[PDB]
Amino acid sequence: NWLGGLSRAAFPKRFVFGTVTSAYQVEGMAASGGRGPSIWDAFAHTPGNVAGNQNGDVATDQYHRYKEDVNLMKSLNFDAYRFSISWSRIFPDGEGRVNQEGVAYYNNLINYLLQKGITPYVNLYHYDLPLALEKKYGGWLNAKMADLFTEYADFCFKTFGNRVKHWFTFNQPRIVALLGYDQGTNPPKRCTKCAAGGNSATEPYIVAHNFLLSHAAAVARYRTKYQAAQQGKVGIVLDFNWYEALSNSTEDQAAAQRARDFHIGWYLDPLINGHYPQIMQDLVKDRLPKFTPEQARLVKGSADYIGINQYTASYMKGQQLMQQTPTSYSADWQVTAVFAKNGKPIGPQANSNWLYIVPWGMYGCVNYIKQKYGNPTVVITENGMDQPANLSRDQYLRDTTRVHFYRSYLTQLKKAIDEGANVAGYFAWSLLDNFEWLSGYTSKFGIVYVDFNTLERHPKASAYWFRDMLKH
Ligand SMILES: OC[C@H]1O[C@@H](O[C@H]2[C@H](O)[C@@H](O)[C@H](O[C@H]3[C@H](O)[C@@H](O)[C@H](O[C@H]4[C@H](O)[C@@H](O)[C@H](O)O[C@@H]4CO)O[C@@H]3CO)O[C@@H]2CO)[C@H](O)[C@@H](O)[C@@H]1O
Ligand SMILES: [Zn+2]
Repeated sequence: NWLGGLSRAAFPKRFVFGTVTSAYQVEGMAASGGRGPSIWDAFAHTPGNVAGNQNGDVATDQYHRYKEDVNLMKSLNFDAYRFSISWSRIFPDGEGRVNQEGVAYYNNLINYLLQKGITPYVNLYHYDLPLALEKKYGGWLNAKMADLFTEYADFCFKTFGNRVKHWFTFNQPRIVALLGYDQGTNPPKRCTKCAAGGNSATEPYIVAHNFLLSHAAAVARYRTKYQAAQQGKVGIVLDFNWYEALSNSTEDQAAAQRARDFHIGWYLDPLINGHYPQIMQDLVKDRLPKFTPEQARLVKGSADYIGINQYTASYMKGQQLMQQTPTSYSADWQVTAVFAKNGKPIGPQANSNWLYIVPWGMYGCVNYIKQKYGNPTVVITENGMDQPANLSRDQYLRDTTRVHFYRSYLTQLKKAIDEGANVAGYFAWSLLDNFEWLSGYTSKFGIVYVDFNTLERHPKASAYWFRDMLKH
């Protein structure tokens, strides 16, 4: 049938199903309600940076419409909602003065979610560093971010933690490091060539290191001050796309494993084992920061669960590892991504050029984490696909490809869980069509259609698929 034998009975007892948004992508009221600017506000308001010079000033206006959106997610039989708190909406300058109107918004949101029986899963950070912190401290280049983030996290735990029991610190630090500091295509637009300055060979590693230290510090604060009373959990969200060896050659198998290590091992080896992957230590050498023993012990075991954002897969082709002059994090891997095997593409692309529809990548990623890292508790924190711009409403609603996407990816996830993977939940990116970073409003990831002229919500076929699949 159209569910393909999927239902709540097909997953573990108490398995959590949710949808996901992030603050800047959906909230709107970017310069209102006392919110201070983030690095994304400054970036998106610069001509040329975003498709059509668009920005998140209004976005989906969830700020005003949150009760409509919560009613909708409940009507679709979800158990949970992953959203993020905008740091600069709480602390307009990133430190010091609290914006009480901002606090009130998140209180109202959290309270309504709970009233409607939806569990809040709350991200502290989703790319939206307060602009004041970027200017004053140099953002994630500065080790002082650990202190600054911890104080912000402390406030959130104190203010919301009696109700919020499921936290995440960061979202995809790999992408911040890569796009913000290697390629320089996301704020702060740093890179070797870039006008803002930077160094693609060193800064991504500094930034990743500071994310890990900041995460660890915030979790240490949670555990020592709040956890006894609040009895919640704190994790982190990491992107992981699957890498499959192009052939069974030694070089190609090594390349696939090297890619896994530079992609997910970069964060998981510190979080699980207390060190960076050996291959990164060997290849990146002096450009890879060293944890002190005390720091490594703070970082190891500091995630109660691992959020994995899983979208896609590629093949990897290898070659002889060679001595080379350092140029970038990306070039450090010494691999070649390949998107076809035996003359056939790995999968068709969704609207985003990077997003190949490869359901077996979900199995690959989950099974790999199970086998490599001692089967830690995993939550699939994002999974989804996008439609292009300029379709009619009815074309958006008839999202047959997305229905197929979810049925196939969830079937592969089920396969991994049935084989013993410790997966505790699954969250669809996204509840709503939203502001998709560089793509602005030209990329539509929602299971619910948003008319960006009127702001009206209309559930797509995929929303009704979930409703049918998830009926209690
Ligand atoms: O976009 C939807 C949603 O997803 C979350 O973030 C997305 C980013 O928006 C997107 O830019 C990012 O793109 C990745 C892509 O997934 C990777 O497959 C690719 O990986 C490279 C690797 O870096 C290379 O070194 C290697 O050689 O090749 C591989 C494969 O080509 O890199 C690109 C970036 O350049 O994907 C993210 C998810 O993975 C956000 O959380 C959410 O807010 C977004 O709305
Ligand atoms: Zn409004």
